[PDB]
Amino acid sequence: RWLCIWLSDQTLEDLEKMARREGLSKSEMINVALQHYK
Amino acid sequence: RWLCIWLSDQTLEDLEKMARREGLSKSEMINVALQHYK
Repeated sequence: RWLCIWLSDQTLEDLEKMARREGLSKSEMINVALQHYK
Repeated sequence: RWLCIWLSDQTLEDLEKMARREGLSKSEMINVALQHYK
């Protein structure tokens, strides 16, 4: 699904170091975040 | 910021018990996910 929400710089940037190092993409970064949150 | 990406089920939906139940919102759910993603 296509999701649009409020994630600022500190978090978009977040999805740069994580996704990269993780081999993930902006979405596969964010999907993952939800599967390992908490 | 406004960001649109590809998140399928069991995560895009997962943001219900992690957001509502947690008092969070679609964004504060997803932002948060990034802040505690492992």
